Amino acid sequence: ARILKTAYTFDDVLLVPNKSEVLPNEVSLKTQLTKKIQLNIPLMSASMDTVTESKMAIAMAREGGIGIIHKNMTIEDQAREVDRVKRSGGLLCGASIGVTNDMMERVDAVVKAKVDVIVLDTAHGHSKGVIEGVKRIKAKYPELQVIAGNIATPEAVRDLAEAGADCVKVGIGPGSICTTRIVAGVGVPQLTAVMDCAEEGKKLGIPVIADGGLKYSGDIVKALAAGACAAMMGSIFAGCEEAPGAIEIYQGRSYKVYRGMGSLGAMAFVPEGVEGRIAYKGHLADTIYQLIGGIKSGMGYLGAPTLENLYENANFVVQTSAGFRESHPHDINITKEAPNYS
Amino acid sequence: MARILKTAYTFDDVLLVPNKSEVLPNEVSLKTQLTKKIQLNIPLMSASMDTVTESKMAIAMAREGGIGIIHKNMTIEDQAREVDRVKRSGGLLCGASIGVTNDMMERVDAVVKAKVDVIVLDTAHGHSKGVIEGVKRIKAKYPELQVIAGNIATPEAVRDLAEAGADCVKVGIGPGSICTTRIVAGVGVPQLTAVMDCAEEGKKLGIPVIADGGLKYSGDIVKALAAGACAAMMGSIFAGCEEAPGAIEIYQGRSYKVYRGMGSLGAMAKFVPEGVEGRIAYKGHLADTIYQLIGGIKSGMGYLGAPTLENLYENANFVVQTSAGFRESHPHDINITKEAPNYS
Amino acid sequence: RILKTAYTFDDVLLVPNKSEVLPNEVSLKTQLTKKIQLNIPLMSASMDTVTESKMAIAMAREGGIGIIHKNMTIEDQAREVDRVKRSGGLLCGASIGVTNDMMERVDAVVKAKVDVIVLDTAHGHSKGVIEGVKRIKAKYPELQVIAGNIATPEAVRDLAEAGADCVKVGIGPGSICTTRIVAGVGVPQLTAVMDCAEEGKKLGIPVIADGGLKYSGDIVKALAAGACAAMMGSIFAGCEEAPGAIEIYQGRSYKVYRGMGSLGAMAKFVPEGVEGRIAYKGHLADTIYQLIGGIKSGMGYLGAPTLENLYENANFVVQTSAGFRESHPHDINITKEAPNYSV
Amino acid sequence: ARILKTAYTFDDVLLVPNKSEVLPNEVSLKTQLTKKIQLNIPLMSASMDTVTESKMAIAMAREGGIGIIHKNMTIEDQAREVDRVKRSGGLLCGASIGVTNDMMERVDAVVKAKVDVIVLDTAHGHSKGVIEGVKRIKAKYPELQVIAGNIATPEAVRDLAEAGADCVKVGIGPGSICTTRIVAGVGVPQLTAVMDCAEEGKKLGIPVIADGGLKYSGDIVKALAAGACAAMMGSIFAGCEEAPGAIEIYQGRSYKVYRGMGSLGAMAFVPEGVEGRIAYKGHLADTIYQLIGGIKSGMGYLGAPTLENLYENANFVVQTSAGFRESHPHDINITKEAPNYS
Ligand SMILES: C[C@@H](Oc1cc[n+]([O-])c2ccccc12)c1cn(-c2ccc(Cl)cc2)nn1
Ligand SMILES: C[C@@H](Oc1cc[n+]([O-])c2ccccc12)c1cn(-c2ccc(Cl)cc2)nn1
Ligand SMILES: C[C@@H](Oc1cc[n+]([O-])c2ccccc12)c1cn(-c2ccc(Cl)cc2)nn1
Ligand SMILES: C[C@@H](Oc1cc[n+]([O-])c2ccccc12)c1cn(-c2ccc(Cl)cc2)nn1
Ligand SMILES: O=c1[nH]cnc2c1ncn2[C@@H]1O[C@H](COP(=O)(O)O)[C@@H](O)[C@H]1O
Ligand SMILES: O=c1[nH]cnc2c1ncn2[C@@H]1O[C@H](COP(=O)(O)O)[C@@H](O)[C@H]1O
Ligand SMILES: O=c1[nH]cnc2c1ncn2[C@@H]1O[C@H](COP(=O)(O)O)[C@@H](O)[C@H]1O
Ligand SMILES: O=c1[nH]cnc2c1ncn2[C@@H]1O[C@H](COP(=O)(O)O)[C@@H](O)[C@H]1O
Repeated sequence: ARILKTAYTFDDVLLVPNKSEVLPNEVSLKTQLTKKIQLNIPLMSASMDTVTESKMAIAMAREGGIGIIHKNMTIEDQAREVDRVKRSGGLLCGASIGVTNDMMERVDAVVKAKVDVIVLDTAHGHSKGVIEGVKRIKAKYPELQVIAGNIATPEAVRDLAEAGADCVKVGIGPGSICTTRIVAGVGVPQLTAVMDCAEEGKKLGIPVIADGGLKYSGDIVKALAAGACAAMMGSIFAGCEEAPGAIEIYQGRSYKVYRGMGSLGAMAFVPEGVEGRIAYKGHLADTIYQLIGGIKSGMGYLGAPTLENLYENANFVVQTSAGFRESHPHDINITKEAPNYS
Repeated sequence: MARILKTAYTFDDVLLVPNKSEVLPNEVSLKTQLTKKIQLNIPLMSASMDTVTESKMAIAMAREGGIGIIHKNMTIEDQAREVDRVKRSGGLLCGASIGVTNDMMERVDAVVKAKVDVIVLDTAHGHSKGVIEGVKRIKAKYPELQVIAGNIATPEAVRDLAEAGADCVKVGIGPGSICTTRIVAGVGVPQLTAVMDCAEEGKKLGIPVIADGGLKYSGDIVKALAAGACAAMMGSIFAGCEEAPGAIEIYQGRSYKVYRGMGSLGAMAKFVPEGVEGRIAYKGHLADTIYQLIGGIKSGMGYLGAPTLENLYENANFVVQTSAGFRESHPHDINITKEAPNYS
Repeated sequence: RILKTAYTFDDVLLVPNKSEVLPNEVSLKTQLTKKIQLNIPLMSASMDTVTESKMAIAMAREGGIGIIHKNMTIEDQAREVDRVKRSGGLLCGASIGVTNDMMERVDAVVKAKVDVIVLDTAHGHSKGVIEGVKRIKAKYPELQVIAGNIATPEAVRDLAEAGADCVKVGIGPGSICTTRIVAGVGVPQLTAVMDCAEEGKKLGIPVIADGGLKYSGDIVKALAAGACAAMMGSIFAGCEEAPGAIEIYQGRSYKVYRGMGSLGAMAKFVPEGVEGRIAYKGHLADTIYQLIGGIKSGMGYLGAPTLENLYENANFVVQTSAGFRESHPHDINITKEAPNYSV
Repeated sequence: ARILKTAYTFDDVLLVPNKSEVLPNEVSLKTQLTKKIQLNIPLMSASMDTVTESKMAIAMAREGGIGIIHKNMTIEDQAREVDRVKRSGGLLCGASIGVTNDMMERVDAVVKAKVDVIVLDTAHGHSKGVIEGVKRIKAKYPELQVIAGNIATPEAVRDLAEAGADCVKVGIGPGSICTTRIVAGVGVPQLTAVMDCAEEGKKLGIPVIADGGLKYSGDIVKALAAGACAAMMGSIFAGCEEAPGAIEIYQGRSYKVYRGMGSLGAMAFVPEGVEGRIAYKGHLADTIYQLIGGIKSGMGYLGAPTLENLYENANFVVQTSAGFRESHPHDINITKEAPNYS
């Protein structure tokens, strides 16, 4: 037992403005998901059964990003959804794999469906199972892009890079539907965990991904400046028409079902997630336009023409509970709906 | 002079950091040494309050691998009969509460004859003369008897109680969900920091520590254990269970059980109170509640790559979280529409 | 030019000590000044909604002392003081403003046999207070004078040299205060009392903790911080011995309570206080019984037979906002009302 | 990517009372807006469309400070507003200029109408556009007084001072209607933001304007004690009757529309501000009277007869959230309304 440090999340921190020569319209958002794979926008959608299936992956890829088809469907149906995505336009497609007995069975299936990236995700990425699971997959298909998750420590990044992972997913406990930190007392405040594993990722030359904890466009900006190659989201996308689950109406307003993959309903081990509903946002292209527009804005403040240039010249400052109340709209009664704020 | 020492944390303040794991949750073991003789299977205890643990809860707790401490608010006669009812119920572990009183020996006499397994000498201020001389007096008449002394919050207290002959120390001044000691007396050390300190001084003297109070989740236990505690004691968590002495009241179709502190006005009426009196939601049976606690503990231990509790304490690293992180930890920005068995 | 982080009572917690003494074995005798002794270290605020004759008579019997407010006629204040004094040798205090007729107001209450005088202005570390205390101690060398309010140990020196026998500490910690908000000035009360007490010990002058004391536990902290006595208005404001008839609002009972720098009380300066209602606490004796019990309990925890030993042995600990949540009752719907804890 | 330090705001700190030979009435609140322009009170109405126009500018100047006519109108109309203020008894007047294609000819027109001060306010003053812009204005009108903003860092003060700016506006994200820190992640908590810029402005000889995040009169004192020469408020003034817009009744209570210059309404796209309604203050003169009462009283505590004596001898102290709770009134049911607290 030893208390090492104080760790921070996104709303603990703020990016200090830099001398700018670029405006939000000239900066680029292209990023390298892995060595082979690059994205025109650094956004991914979460490998969950209430966020991403065929229709969502196609939309995300059509916006320059990429989606990860979840793993709560039968093997036959998983390669089939991958098939639908790759067929229409030859877009980027991701498949979620679990450390199971029929692991190589799915991996063999979606590889046949010409998937771009296998991402195997678990609750505990720094484990004996996932490591050898990566080696097993990477042995059969050496050129296949593997993304392993989830971890929260730089030591974990080392062993996954050693195992053969071409990318890493960072974040234990920061999910909006997550209860891991509550029912297991385990996790690292996302921001600290990200820049800890991102810096360790730069040294070995592997990209890391921030997963969960993002509410606004400004949080993604902080994640990127912390060294993250991309950001994966669930709640921001779950209320979009391209997301699975029908529309439910309660008290006049429209909703979509959203739940963790470790909640009681999804696993149909004690639950490490909850189930609820999220506000229906409309079409994805309208949400992404705001997210992209917000990122370009922040990078313009920090005078970064590229995402590489952002990580190098970004400085963080820590705010308190007082500073956090100042950072949000205050002392006014909001009467008109903003497209990027509550 | 008045000295400001340091910042002290609780369980909501901190987070454990995932280690490399060769271990799955369904594989770890939660065995512990409550004392040198007594070895619990699961590291859970039930509080010795009149709204948590009578013979019913004690039998249920012992059956699940834990232990129950029968409260002392009843008569010496009525308590010995309670302890007995647990002991002759199938070789189960049982404990009884005592206080620094005049009939302290008469009560210890009664429960020792009821073949009680452990003795809990729990008071408001465990680091006092009355508790120290009390333990020495009990031990003088009953050497082989196992004694737990409380409540403490300092390493200095551990040494004095260990010097007196305590077999285990109970740590916690103010973490109680029904407690108002920190509010009316201004005295108390935030539980996590207090647990760590007493654990450390406890290891060196070869005497285990009990984490009492401040826990409302499974993660709180994982932090309590990783901080060097052998067992965690809970009242609020088990008070909602059907094996609790409280009767099932109903408010607006929802069912509740009454829960009060032993220093609350009602509990003392049997006045300057250091506790409050209220009601909590009815949970159901204990074994269903415990099954959720163990599943959370075993899940957390799988994260720190610990097969045993001793391996957890040795290989545990804590990270301090801000309030901003605390909000991120709990499920946020979602209207939860289905009740989870282990979160509310 | 940011010095440090300063704490209030809620930021801090007292660490238990080895104790060979029980809560009812401890003594609350204290030293208000060199010559004035209190059986309990509690004083009632000199406000128009808190302390007049009836309150001061009640505080004195219970062991403490009451300070009659100066928001009235010089004749009246001496009339109030006389009522308290002739009631059987009870300690009585009279607050004095720093005004043109400062002395004339004083002369009246020393004739009515007042025991202590307090010179309370919004800023006790100024020219008026300092030369004021000297003007008073010149005519009355034997009269016990309390000056305030201050928040710096530098101000303790300035007032101790002036001739003040005691200093009152607290800038903007009051329940009705807005000084920290409208002026931006003030020092968190635990830090303020700790600093001024230490410098007070070096000079041999008692300090008074004034404002921001919601609970009996807060009093234990201030006493452990070095304060000779605590002063509160919010606590005693609802009591029946306090000025003001009972207002019935929404079926419940209240008394009016307001700052002396509020628009209501000051009837050119901008308001530095608010005006409000506080629940009717019944009689005074009930409330102080709880307070004394809370103080006596905390001293039992810290192994303190006297208030002196308390200060010498006190260890403090800073708690985060998370510890503050587990300090108060949590995870329970409280039904029965606590006579010493409320929400 | 590294964390710099803890940046505080006004709710984070407290001023410590010094010895005082001066009563609040005996203090002077005069300042230097630039080296050439002086104010009798360090107050300044914000340059937004819903707070300051000719009615407000005259009202502000009549009370002691300046009002700055917003730039959300035609060049002709703005030159006429400046005209309405100047001919109205030779009062101090401020126009507002942005980095735009018609920027120069706009500056030409307001200079013609004898505007006393130009403010070049953009979302990001530490940029190529603003630096080049200030260069041009001083080139054409060497003696014209120009303020530039907004900034948050010392380096930006130097860069603006180098370009000939007579004064700089400090504040990235502290506004009451602001959503910049939320959408971009960019910002510096106003107190240390002002303090660091003020310290470096006093090394060069350039004043700084504490902008935004000022709720109370005490917050203005803290700003002045940190080194700021003047404070700028929109939220405090948008509710007065001299402000633009008609009064609104919602609950039988009077309100006025307050919107950010980067909100959907003001722009006519990605917004950086919100729109809403503020409570109706009434007449500005009675509002200013309360703010002057707070500043002079705060200086009375600090024994400051002047604003420079204030800065020279001002010690700050950080309070926690427990201290913040103690600062505001507590445990009381406020029956009657105070003029300076709500
Ligand atoms: C209950 C369920 O929870 C989850 C199920 C699925 N996902 O993706 C999860 C992600 C993060 C946290 C928990 C998740 C689950 C948890 N575990 C699990 C728990 C602990 C460990 Cl060490 C290894 C695996 N295996 N299944
Ligand atoms: C959305 C809008 O925001 C604003 C528009 C106008 N004003 O005056 C603003 C003042 C403070 C903060 C934001 C403001 C706006 C922002 N930007 C903008 C933002 C960043 C950069 Cl690097 C360059 C330009 N261009 N227009
Ligand atoms: C008010 C009541 O509170 C309690 C009464 C009974 N028990 O078991 C308690 C346990 C923990 C905390 C408080 C308890 C009580 C407190 N004390 C007490 C308080 C301080 C000291 Cl030093 C010694 C005894 N004596 N009775
Ligand atoms: C508004 C009113 O406030 C008060 C007026 C009267 N009293 O006794 C007060 C006591 C404590 C706090 C404020 C008080 C008041 C404040 N001041 C005042 C303010 C600042 C200074 Cl430096 C000196 C005096 N003059 N009148
Ligand atoms: O059942 C769960 N428990 C904990 N974390 C989960 C669960 N399901 C998904 N997650 C994680 O949470 C992320 C989404 O979080 P959000 O975008 O903040 O809503 C996913 O991409 C996963 O990494
Ligand atoms: O009246 C009281 N005052 C203070 N602490 C109490 C009182 N009654 C019980 N406790 C403690 O609070 C613990 C229960 O903690 P909980 O699980 O948070 O309710 C018990 O095991 C006791 O140690
Ligand atoms: O109008 C005021 N402004 C600021 N402080 C005040 C005012 N009136 C009284 N006080 C102080 O507040 C103390 C009581 O504070 P409370 O006990 O927290 O209500 C009094 O003893 C005075 O020192
Ligand atoms: O759309 C906007 N976004 C962010 N800040 C703004 C916007 N419009 C005006 N501001 C700034 O916010 C300040 C007002 O702060 P307030 O008094 O706290 O409302 C103005 O002086 C501007 O400098």
